[PDB]
Amino acid sequence: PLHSIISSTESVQGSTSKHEFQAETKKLLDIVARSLYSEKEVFIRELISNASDALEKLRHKLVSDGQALPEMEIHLQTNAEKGTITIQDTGIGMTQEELVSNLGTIARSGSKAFLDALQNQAEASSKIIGQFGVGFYSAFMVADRVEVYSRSAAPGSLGYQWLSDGSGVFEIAEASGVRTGTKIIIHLKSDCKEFSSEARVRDVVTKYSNFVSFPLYLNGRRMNTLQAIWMMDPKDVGEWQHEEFYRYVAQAHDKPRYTLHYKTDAPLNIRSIFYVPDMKPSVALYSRKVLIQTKATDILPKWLRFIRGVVDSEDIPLNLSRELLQESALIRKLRDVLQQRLIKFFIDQSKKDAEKYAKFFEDYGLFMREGIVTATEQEVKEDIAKLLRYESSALPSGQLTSLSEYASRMRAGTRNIYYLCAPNRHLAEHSPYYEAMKKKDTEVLFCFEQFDELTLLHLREFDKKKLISVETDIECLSEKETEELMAWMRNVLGSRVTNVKVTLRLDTHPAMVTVLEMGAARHFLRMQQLAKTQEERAQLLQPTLEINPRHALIKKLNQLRASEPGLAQLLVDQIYENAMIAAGLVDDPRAMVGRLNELLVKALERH
Amino acid sequence: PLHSIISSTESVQGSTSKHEFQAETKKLLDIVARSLYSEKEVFIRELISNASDALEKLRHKLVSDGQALPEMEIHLQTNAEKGTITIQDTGIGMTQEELVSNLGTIARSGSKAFLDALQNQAEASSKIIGQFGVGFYSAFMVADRVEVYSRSAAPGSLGYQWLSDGSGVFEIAEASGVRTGTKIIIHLKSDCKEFSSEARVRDVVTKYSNFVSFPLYLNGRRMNTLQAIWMMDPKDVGEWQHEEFYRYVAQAHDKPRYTLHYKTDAPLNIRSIFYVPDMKPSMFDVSRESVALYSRKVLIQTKATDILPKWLRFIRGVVDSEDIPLNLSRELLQESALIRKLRDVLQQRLIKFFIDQSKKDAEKYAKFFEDYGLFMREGIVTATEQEVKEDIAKLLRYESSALPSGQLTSLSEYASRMRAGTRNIYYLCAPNRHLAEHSPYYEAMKKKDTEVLFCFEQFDELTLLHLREFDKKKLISVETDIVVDCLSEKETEELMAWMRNVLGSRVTNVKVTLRLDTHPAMVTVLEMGAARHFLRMQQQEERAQLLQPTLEINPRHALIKKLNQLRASEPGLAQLLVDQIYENAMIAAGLVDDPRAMVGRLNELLVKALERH
Ligand SMILES: Nc1ncnc2c1ncn2[C@@H]1O[C@H](COP(=O)(O)OP(=O)(O)O)[C@@H](O)[C@H]1O
Ligand SMILES: Nc1ncnc2c1ncn2[C@@H]1O[C@H](COP(=O)(O)OP(=O)(O)O)[C@@H](O)[C@H]1O
Ligand code: BEF
Ligand code: BEF
Ligand SMILES: [K+]
Ligand SMILES: [K+]
Ligand SMILES: [Mg+2]
Ligand SMILES: [Mg+2]
Repeated sequence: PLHSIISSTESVQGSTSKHEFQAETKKLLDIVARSLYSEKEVFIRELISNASDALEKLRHKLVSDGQALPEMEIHLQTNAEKGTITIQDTGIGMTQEELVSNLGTIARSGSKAFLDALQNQAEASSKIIGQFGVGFYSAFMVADRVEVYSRSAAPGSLGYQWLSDGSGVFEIAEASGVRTGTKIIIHLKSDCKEFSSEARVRDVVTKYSNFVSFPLYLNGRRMNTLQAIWMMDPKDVGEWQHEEFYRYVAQAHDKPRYTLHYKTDAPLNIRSIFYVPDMKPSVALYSRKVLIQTKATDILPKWLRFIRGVVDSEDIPLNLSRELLQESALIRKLRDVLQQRLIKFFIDQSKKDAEKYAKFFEDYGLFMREGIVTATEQEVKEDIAKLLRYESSALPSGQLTSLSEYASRMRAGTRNIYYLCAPNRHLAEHSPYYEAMKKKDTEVLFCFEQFDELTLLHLREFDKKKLISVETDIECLSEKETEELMAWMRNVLGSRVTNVKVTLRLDTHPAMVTVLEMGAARHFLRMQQLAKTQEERAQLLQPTLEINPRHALIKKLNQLRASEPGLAQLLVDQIYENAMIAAGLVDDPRAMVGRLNELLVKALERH
Repeated sequence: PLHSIISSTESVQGSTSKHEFQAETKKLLDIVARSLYSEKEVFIRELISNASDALEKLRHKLVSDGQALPEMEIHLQTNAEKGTITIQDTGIGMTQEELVSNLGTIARSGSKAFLDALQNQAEASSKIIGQFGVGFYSAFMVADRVEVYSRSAAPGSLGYQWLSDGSGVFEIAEASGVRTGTKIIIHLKSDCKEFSSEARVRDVVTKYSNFVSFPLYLNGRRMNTLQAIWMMDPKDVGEWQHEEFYRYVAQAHDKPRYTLHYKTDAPLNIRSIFYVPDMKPSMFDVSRESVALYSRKVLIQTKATDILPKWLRFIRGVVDSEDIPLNLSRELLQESALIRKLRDVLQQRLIKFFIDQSKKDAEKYAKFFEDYGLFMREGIVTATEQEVKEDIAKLLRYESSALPSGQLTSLSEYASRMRAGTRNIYYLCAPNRHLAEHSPYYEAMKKKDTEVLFCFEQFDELTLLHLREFDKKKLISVETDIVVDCLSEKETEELMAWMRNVLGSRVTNVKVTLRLDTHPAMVTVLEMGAARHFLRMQQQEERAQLLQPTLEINPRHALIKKLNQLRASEPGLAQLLVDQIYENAMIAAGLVDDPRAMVGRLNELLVKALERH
């Protein structure tokens, strides 16, 4: 049962001390270089972020002083022979005291102090990336020594020399000839020589620092060519740049069928763009124009992973390793806002273009169905349910109707939605269960796509209306001649056809097959891959065949019954298969090829 | 315009000055309590791990001298009305000096010192979890006031008081009435009061701390119920015990049909167990987008990023590994160099395990392949390395025409009895073996005498194309082999060219075939495997311009012989049967996609075919 020793017998009887928490660097450097960042090559990304922050600070200072704006760029150099990578910027610069304060202290960031000493939050607060003060020390996991050439931009400041080796001790000195800005020299480790190649650095910049506000040069060439098209006015940016941007973030070659540029910032300063791929069967998270994660399976729901684009926000909380704070107290609100906006955007797409949405729905229908089944809160399913499209029995085939518009013509007296899950419309329009509903003027929705039954059962409600399935409710031949025509038909097709009746709704089809077990009809369709032997499928399904006396084939069978008994049996077996093919019960007519070939040879014997 | 500002004009001018790296206490605490752990619920997990480490230290200390071992017990106490949670253990305990050295100094812990003091790294090195020294500070995320009582288990130690509000300043005093072990009092924040409920603590602990090496009690109630059966000898754990552990990780009420208890040490300290569910996987579940990572019996909750191969997502289990590196947030280092070796090693072991099961119980493996065979097909298609493709190919099972029905053969044994004179493997796709025997492709293939594989499941044909090679033998389908490799000439030639006149909009070239015996016609495609896949998933004039169907007829067949008199007796009916013959050959290829109009033309043809009877 319960056995606990919890008690409050402890008492305070000593003298209290007052001393600060101790904080050394021997273990902090080891943690940063061994157990801080999940992946190795993020160190030059952090260096580029620091350079961009310095350039932004210098630009703010220059525009505050109201003077000219000189050149400001980030230059990347990599010597393959020397095995070193050089990054140099022309930012504000750092003095002796500034170097000691920032570089020599763990987590002490001058960017945060600059932000606190800004007091406007509109000029350059959003462009400052550095917030933790540990970005620079990421270079110690790949370098045995780091050389920094930093000089402040003040009119009279002198350069300084900074040395370190990652062992918790740094030897700062004085340097001459250092130009304005900061120059960092990194000597790669023996095991980390892979960063000495230009291609790797180019890949890193394209992955992470491809949207830096300032020009970036690697060995003297500029390759950004992407000025953060999501940060400007959606009206200003054209549709031509959307295709090029989509092909980059999604790593695809097709075009986006839809373009949603969301910029309204209710919960957070969200600047996101969403694309829908054309290729029918993933969003890259950004923060202050710096990539966070390529996959980002948290900001968006799983069922919305089919879209592509980026989500950039300048106020989301980031982890120490510059990764998203998963499932934070505020991130969950972002997912609901993004899901609601995308759902609303999709609804507006259907109204403005029904045909385009129908093509879109038939391409990503499984994604919408996946969300409803996997959704937890009921009202969330209602918004996704509005995206579903179904064809009703009261409207001609080929046009899809939404669930919301289905209730528009629904009677006030009726309170439950009727849906039928069938492989195709031919079986649904002829099933006796639908005929029971067809007696009244009510309409029933038809579900054809796979997993529709699971989605409808999981949804269980729409617009305060209970979801209930129909299955859970429960010129012409003479009459005398047609009577014995079926009697012989049930002999040859006793195992397959349960019974044959009279049909007056066949314009040009000699027969149709109809089923009373649409639930088991999908079982018949699902057995087209495993164990579809002819001698077995008849018993598991047991369908009924309907024929019309107004067709030539049915009329012709009267004389062939007695004149050519051998041909009569084969022809009836052929016409029964044709009904299944027309009704869609068989995925492919491969089995009927064997008997059809042997039928035509004797059908033209006199010819 | 290549311009750069990189140069070497910089040079040293002055002399170096002695300096040492420093750290900001307030910023470090703020970062730890605000931007270190994604989940605010992991502070109790970190404190439980610390308590377990302390208990392990006490156990090692009291077995080193070989005296009586005291009881091991850990308490998780929560007060809803007070909004506080109490964590008490019976660990080694900390004196004032130990408290100021460990608690008062950021990132340094006695666990690393204890590990270095082992001098053996064989007794308690596998049970120590704390390695970063910042686990305790995770409590400040939800606590604005931390009260700690601790005292060492030394013979004559005294209790102490430890208070900290997370502001970087902590006060230490001497406390009376404290017993052996460390007791921690956490005062929850106003906005972080959700952790004051029993259910929250219970579900977080069951998420993170199921397999603690020592008993854990929530308000005096034991809540472990598991003993981490993946640690001891695999023969020690029984078959029934596997099911009990299966019901937790798999979150299902069924039983595992397979069990792979993997314990290797040469490439990595791996103690992993994998279960194969006995139930058929759900189609909806398969279309949606596995194993649980464990380190020192502590969950890493890194199920994402596919640590396990995607085609192996159908198995459930845990992968315990103590030598893997973790970041500060106690999470897996994503895209690490060492973690990629874990995926390759596990994949090879799982592939070998499935091969052994097939050789052990062939009948049982046949049912397993009929259920989870789609995963193997997907993996070969999605594989980026060629060598990986053949390894998964051993798990594929097919039946050939040589042996009777009911027995399945692997790709490896197929080449054993295959003739060594050709570097080709022949496979045929058909819904049934019976249909495969009577397929036109097999009939034309009967000229040669080689065994041919039969593919029945979906996407099986695409798997062979992606594999493209097995044991240095090419994979060529029957239809591919045909294209690459009585009626007189005068009567056949005029009919052969006449068909192209009416079938020009559908077919391109028609040739004579001497291999077909009981099939009027057949169609060959240069790349039929891609053609079938193109018209199946992604999907007449719009397709005939790219498909290029190379139809070919058999002069020996009666239908082709009958076309000679039919073309002359009534021109108006000959083209209808030719279209039907072309349609029949199209169906046998599997390239038919819209058979809605096929029945309409077929039924209409029979109207005037024999109406004079
Ligand atoms: N290239 C540079 N030019 C000027 N200052 C820099 C440069 N790189 C880093 N710094 C300074 O070093 C400090 C610490 O940066 P770092 O440790 O990389 O993390 P963070 O950028 O988050 O502060 C920052 O406050 C920044 O001002
Ligand atoms: N419940 C506890 N009992 C005894 N010692 C503890 C307890 N919790 C923490 N400690 C001590 O505090 C030190 C630092 O712990 P922590 O900051 O959690 O980092 P780590 O998890 O790496 O030990 C450890 O050396 C450990 O001895
Ligand atoms: F660049 Be630091 F990690 F904020
Ligand atoms: F548990 Be500590 F972060 F090593
Ligand atoms: K710093
Ligand atoms: K500590
Ligand atoms: Mg930074
Ligand atoms: Mg800890």
